[PDB]
Amino acid sequence: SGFRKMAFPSGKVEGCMVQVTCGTTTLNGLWLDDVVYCPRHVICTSEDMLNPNYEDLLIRKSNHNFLVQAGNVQLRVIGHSMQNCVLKLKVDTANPKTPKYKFVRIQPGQTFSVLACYNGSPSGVYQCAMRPNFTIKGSFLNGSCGSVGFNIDYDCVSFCYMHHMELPTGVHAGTDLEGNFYGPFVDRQTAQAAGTDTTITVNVLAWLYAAVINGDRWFLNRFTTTLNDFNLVAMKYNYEPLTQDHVDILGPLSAQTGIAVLDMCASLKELLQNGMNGRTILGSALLEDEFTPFDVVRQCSGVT
Amino acid sequence: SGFRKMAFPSGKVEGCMVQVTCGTTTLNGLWLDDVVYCPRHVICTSEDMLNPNYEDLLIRKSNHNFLVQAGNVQLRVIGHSMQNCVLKLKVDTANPKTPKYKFVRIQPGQTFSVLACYNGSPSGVYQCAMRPNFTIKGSFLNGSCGSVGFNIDYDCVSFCYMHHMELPTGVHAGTDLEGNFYGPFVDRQTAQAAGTDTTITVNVLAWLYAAVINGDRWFLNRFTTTLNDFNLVAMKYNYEPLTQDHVDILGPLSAQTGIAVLDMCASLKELLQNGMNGRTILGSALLEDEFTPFDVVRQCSGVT
Ligand SMILES: O=C(Cc1cccc(Cl)c1)Nc1cncc2ncccc12
Ligand SMILES: O=C(Cc1cccc(Cl)c1)Nc1cncc2ncccc12
Repeated sequence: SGFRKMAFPSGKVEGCMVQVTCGTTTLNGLWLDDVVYCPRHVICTSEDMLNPNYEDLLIRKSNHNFLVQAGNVQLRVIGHSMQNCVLKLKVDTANPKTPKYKFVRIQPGQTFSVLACYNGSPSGVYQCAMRPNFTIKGSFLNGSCGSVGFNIDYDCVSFCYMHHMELPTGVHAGTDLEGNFYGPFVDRQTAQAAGTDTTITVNVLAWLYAAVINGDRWFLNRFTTTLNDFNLVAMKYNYEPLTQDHVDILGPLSAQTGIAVLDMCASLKELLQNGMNGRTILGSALLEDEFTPFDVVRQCSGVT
Repeated sequence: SGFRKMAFPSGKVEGCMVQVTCGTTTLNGLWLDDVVYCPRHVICTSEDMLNPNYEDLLIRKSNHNFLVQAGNVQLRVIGHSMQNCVLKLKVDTANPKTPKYKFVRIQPGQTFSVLACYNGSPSGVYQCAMRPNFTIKGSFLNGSCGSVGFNIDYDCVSFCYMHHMELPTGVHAGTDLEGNFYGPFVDRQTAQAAGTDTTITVNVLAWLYAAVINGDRWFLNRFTTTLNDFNLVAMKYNYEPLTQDHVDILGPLSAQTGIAVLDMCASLKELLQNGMNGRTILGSALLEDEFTPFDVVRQCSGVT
């Protein structure tokens, strides 16, 4: 028993981290097979960041300008190319520590682990969610760019995020491993609207099921609701509208606890309308939305 | 910017995890050099757990009864010995992935990362604190025994915890790597008093400094307090009494923010007396005590 904001073991990803330096800028790269992936803004200077002409900046660079170091050993760059907002540096050596991997584009509301890195060296690992507005509330400092987000299924690492930028609001933006930004963001030093965020309803419900499984039951009530009625409350409290597809993915947790999804919705409705009244659920005094239904079953069943 | 419950990268520890089976029981072992460490209750059956005579149970076992598997390869056991509540299985092969390591006994209130494992396979990593009452509020299921807690300083892993038991209250108990339990616990299936826990005051103060560094400042007030006055409030709210040694370790954060430790104590006093009034600090609606002053500076300075 017990429920924690658990991240995937980071070993398979640590073996892929490298340092990439171009000119005076240093950030992290991801070395998979004979390619190193990194944010294209490694080619910029501070005078460029207001609105960089990336095509022109990259034309001034040659393979030998990209210094790639894996720990203490230097990698030889034999090609470079820009794909969207990422650079792909072909190296003459395949990473011997390349795990089985995929590049995936995650949906908003899904979760992943981040391995925060500096100078190609891992500093820490944490779990987070891609917000419905395509931002992440991470922990990153200057030099963390190029750190990646991922999920692991057995021996396969599915890379879903590469960190690029911190918006003036302190929230984080990045790309998939093909260099496409999640959300409307551009890799420029400008104020950029993130847009209205919402709470991930399906994840809050999954976490209420985790709470029941792990002994916290004070919030269960004698009530039920409908999708329509619950969605009026979700509207009022800036929660994502619940659909039958969300009810369907909550099936396993509903079967495990014997609590019908709509009955759990009625508990969530009462907590939204009345608050926690000074009480806690799984060590939290707010409704947590960073655990998906899959995360709850995985943590409550010990998948390795 | 941003502040997360960050765990150490687990790679160095993943390389040490093995499966240990004795009779019908399977749990995790830690393979460092030519020794595998695991909880001694691997030698028990369910009939033994009420009050096992470990000495007698171990006398019935021979080296060949301990099956140790590192991934898919079997390790040859050439010796066994019980030290306190751990077994040390000498194997004929040094773990090639042994990192630089130490065995340390952590103090209550200090934090560490846990690599939860099942059948010698890592499942997830999370950060937690050793409670003042020597329990941990972890996330562990049946088979997680033998999972370890650790801290990393550059290339050295300091192992501080090995998981042994879940108390009937759902909280966790374990040992240092010499097999000494933290707290009064014994490795028996009995109800065992954990004793009064308290909130780690120095860690709450460190997290309030982290909040100020990362932009959350609404809780700062026009007041100051003394150690004596603050400790009367700490007494009332079941917080650890603050000492000058705690004020001294908060020095760096006080210098960084320009907020005198006693001024931050006055903010903590007001939050204890008035609550959060429906507001949050670093995404939490309660006062967080799982970040030490060292953790806050490390996360806010990007140590790798
Ligand atoms: O945001 C940037 C640089 C930057 C500026 C403009 C556009 C792009 Cl694509 C990249 N770097 C950081 C990332 N994450 C966190 C940070 N924390 C502090 C300072 C810097 C951070
Ligand atoms: O507590 C035990 C077994 C046990 C019983 C009595 C004494 C000792 Cl030293 C060990 N194992 C578990 C550990 N952590 C978490 C669990 N969650 C569920 C079931 C079992 C768990």
